[PDB]
Amino acid sequence: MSFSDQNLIWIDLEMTGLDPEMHKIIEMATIVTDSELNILAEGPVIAIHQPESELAKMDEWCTTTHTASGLVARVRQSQVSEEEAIDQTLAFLKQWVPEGKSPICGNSIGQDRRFLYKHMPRLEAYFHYRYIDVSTIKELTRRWQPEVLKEFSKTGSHLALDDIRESIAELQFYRKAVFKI
Ligand code: NA
Repeated sequence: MSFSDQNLIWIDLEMTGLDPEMHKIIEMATIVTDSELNILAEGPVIAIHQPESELAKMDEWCTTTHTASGLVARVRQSQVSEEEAIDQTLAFLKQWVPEGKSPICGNSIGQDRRFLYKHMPRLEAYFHYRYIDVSTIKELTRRWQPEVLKEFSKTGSHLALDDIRESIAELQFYRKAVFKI
């Protein structure tokens, strides 16, 4: 439909921790916007099954965060592996954006990309090599005109789809508040 090589792929992952070599992906969500940030389509929101031995690597922050959000229960009940989650996500993305065209979009999205390289390289390969990191603009705004940041806030629930929606909202806010294009 609105298929375009200008569309942007937004992605957020939840993990059992901060180290791709030790930890695992437990949730993935994708959203496609057009080049003007209008949300065209939301992709699969997938809790990825992990065994207790992997959930047992979570520290207090991860355990409490992902238990309170309901994600841990969804992970335990999930019947979807990483490979199946890749398959579902690629089947969605192919309907909206051509392969290799969109940068990876989100907040501190380099961290998610590290997990993709390690655990989902077939999905990492779908992105252009560049990164659209909304937190780059956050950090520049904090230094150049920090009072701007008081006009926007986030809930930060660590539910992957809700967090990526907040990433898009943050960039929409910067478009009006700190850009002149
Ligand atoms: Na994130």
